[PDB]
Amino acid sequence: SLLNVPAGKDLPEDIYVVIEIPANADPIKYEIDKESGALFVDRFMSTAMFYPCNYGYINHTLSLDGDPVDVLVPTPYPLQPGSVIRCRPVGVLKMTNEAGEDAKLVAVPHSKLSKEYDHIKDVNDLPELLKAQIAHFFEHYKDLEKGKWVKVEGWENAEAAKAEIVASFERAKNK
Amino acid sequence: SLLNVPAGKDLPEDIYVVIEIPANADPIKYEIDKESGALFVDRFMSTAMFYPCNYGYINHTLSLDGDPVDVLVPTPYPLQPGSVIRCRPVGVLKMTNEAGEDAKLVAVPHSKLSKEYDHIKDVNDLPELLKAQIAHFFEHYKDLEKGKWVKVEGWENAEAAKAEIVASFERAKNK
Amino acid sequence: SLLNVPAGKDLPEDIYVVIEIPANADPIKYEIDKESGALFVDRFMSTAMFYPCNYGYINHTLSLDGDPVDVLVPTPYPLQPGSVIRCRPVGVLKMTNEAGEDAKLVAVPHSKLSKEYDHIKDVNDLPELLKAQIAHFFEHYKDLEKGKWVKVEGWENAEAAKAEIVASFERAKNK
Amino acid sequence: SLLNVPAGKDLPEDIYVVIEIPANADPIKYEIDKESGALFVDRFMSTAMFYPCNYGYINHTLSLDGDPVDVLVPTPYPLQPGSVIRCRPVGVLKMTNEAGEDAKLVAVPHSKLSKEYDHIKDVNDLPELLKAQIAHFFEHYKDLEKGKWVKVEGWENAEAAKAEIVASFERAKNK
Amino acid sequence: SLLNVPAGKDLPEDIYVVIEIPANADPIKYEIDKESGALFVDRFMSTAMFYPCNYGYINHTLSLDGDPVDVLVPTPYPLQPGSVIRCRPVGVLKMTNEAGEDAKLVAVPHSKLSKEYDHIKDVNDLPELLKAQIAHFFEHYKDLEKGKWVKVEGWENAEAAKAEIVASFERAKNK
Amino acid sequence: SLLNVPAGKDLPEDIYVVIEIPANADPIKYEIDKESGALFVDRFMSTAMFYPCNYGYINHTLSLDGDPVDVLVPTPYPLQPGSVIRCRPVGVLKMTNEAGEDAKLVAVPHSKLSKEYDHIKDVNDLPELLKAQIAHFFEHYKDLEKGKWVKVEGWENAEAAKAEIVASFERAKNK
Repeated sequence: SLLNVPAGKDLPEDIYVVIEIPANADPIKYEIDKESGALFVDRFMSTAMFYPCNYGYINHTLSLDGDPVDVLVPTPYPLQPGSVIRCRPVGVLKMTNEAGEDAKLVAVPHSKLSKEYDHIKDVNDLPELLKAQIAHFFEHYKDLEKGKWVKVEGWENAEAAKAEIVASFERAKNK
Repeated sequence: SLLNVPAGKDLPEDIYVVIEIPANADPIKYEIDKESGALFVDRFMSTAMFYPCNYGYINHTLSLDGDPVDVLVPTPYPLQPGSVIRCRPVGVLKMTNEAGEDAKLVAVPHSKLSKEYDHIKDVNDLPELLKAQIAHFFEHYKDLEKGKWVKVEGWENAEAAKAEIVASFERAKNK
Repeated sequence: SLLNVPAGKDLPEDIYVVIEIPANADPIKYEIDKESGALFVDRFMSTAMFYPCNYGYINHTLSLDGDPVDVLVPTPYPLQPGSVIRCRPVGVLKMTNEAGEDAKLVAVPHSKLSKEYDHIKDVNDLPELLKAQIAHFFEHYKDLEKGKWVKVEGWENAEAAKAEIVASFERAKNK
Repeated sequence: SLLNVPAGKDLPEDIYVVIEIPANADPIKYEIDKESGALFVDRFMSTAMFYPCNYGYINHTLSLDGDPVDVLVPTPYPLQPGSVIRCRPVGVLKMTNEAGEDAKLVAVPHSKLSKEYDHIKDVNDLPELLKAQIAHFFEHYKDLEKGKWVKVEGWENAEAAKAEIVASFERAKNK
Repeated sequence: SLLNVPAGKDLPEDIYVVIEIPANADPIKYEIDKESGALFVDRFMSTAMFYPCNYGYINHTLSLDGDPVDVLVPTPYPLQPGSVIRCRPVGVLKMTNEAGEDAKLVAVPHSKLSKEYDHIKDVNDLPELLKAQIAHFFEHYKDLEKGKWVKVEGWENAEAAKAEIVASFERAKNK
Repeated sequence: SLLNVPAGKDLPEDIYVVIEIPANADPIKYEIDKESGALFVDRFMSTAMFYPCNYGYINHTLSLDGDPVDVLVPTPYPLQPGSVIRCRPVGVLKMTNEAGEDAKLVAVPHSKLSKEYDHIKDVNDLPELLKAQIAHFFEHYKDLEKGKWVKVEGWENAEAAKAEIVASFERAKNK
């Protein structure tokens, strides 16, 4: 099952992200259910907005807000929902919604899948336009969602990204 | 697995439909296998016809013809094969093929995924064109299938739809 | 799971192929992981090339090179990653990479899915253009892959294809 | 403009078809307007049906029903609306709607675009399934169109197809 | 050419909209050039946003801001860039950018293309969600465009929509 | 028409490329016809290869081999056949086929469409992978084309690219 995917080969620099939502997809937000492992429809987003990158989670991790660390994963072509990609974390985008702190890591395909992301070691190496586009996306994608709201605190580095993976991996191994 | 998906949170008005065939897809008819839970090719349909809605089934249900209640689920964007959507039943389309009675429910996305279908409580609230299109589809999609044939008896209401879900859920819990 | 799919109903003439890569897809090479059964990204291919047919494997088989018999499966429309298709083997394309012998069978949809492939009994009945296109594909798709290289030895018949399925099925039942 | 496209290089065996509707497209019926040459929406078809082949017309031709000879053009990949393909006529499908006689030729890509259709010289060489699929399509695509109706008289040979191109080309050069 | 398309058959209730940008398309903003009639790239929008409807213009019209009346045209399936659709105006969305007043009409497919929009006579009959989605789109699609900015004044009725078509058609016939 | 598109606003650094083939498209090679301006099918390529970038030509230019300077134009999303993009030339890929010298320029979207390509001034600033992918493509896309063959001489700089645009623009204004 998707529930038995390792967190990574070598955490926190060598991790697996379970893809839930492909880059550039229609605006359906899917979630792996932690009970069945199946792909569930969470909602049909009301804005005319698309995820700017592939969107998923690291298995066996528990972020401060009670669920797995979310990850955005840029790729030359959109991935399949339910596929697992080997990645390297490179950066984190801090935000608050109406559940508190909810960081989104950014991680690039690992060098064994591809050499293309090898120049990207830290948050400053991501294209400006891509960072601006991502932030705008999480700023606005819920604008028409009555019970929901989001505030974007800003970008941090790969070491802040890694420390979140370790803290969330440890917290899953007790709680 | 897809085999451990509940029938619904609150049957028969609050159910889960396991998607097998997306709206507007190429004409490949897929089926979840009840042994592995994998998505199997059932056939390559010979007509130049597409499913007018997403097409799947309610798990843990057994309809008179020896398999799960089939459901059609209209959505603003096509869903992924193997995804689970939370829905409300709204209507039923009665038909006979060469296995007897084989109803197809129609159910709309539940209000928690979306407000868009909230005005649709019963069969009369579905667009005319959509009902006519669906009926035409099941009338004709097998026209070129030598061993197979279909007759479309007509539309019934949400209460007829719900009573089929309850009767099929009970029959799965003994047979 | 995909790990409990039978090898076929009646080997070697009646087999199941687990689809990993759809015909005409973006150039992402996916692999079912034999540990979780999930779909994993293996790499982002560097050539501007697409798989000319659907690409997968027969479960419960072990080819000389330490993994399941690979299969190419032509279909009127591209299949979904992780779907299982019932097929008949019709031919085999022999090649060496930097792991030795790595045949790729060709198999067509079985007559119960479709009548369209029924005229194809053996390797000579496949369109010339399709065989030439496939061979060119495996010749070149790795051209830009530093550690990797491929040589295409040529086409053999359905009986050579079947004997490989039997030898690989037997070898999985001991090793 | 599309209005200055020749009828063919060497009529009736070497012709140009102006594409209006791609194979496998959403069910929007487009028409080149003979006044502007622009692509106009003619209607949104109500059936869940797709054109089984690319659909267009031969320029400078006038069929008995007051407009250009319609052509269906099978191709390995769908064409762009408004593109011109060089073809060879191979067959004709006779029908009546509520304007009388309205044949649809079938023509395959000419050998200079492709060798793939070179084995198809006459109507008997087209796949059975394709002929059956096309006929079913024109039989039914208007079923839900109140003012409209279609009857399918059947298949004729390449020489009947060519004689229609010549008669329609001559009739355009007087009327 | 697209430059010789009439404004409508019977203005202002029966008009032609020249499509420039399909509903749900990648975020490339195209423009017909009034010199050649060709489709030109105007820019690659920086937001992760899609046009919620098809987007074009009425030919032979000049709006206060020095170019043709812009129109949004909802359709069951996305249209082709450069296609002409027959529509009925139903409503107008008023806004200011850094060129002043720049209304966008909404118009639905005319009854001869389709019966589906026949219930929509005025702005109040458009789905709420669709109006909210459109307004959000024009509010935000330029957020990352340095020299550009937009303010959304709100919705007006079909009679306000028609009077704009007449005033813009008259102004094109002198200026 | 597409025949009246200028060569550029300010040649050779500010040019218009007429798109013929979108990035990542099915393998149909289209050509604008210089007689009608329509999009013609030139052939259905036999390899399983896709154009790695959008592919078109500069109007009013005549390259040594008797037709317009060909251009490859990388873009965040694939363009429409027959659209015109404003670009800046950045590099040239020299090759011989069986008509002699047939350079392909590379040009990026001009800064007014987008800021994304602004860091790319010369051939060395294009991603390595992209240059390698393009060269591999023109090396191999004709491998199965009996009468045709291609040899790839290599990359030159923006000044070599510009001098070709000027020489080809001058040669069109006499010959």
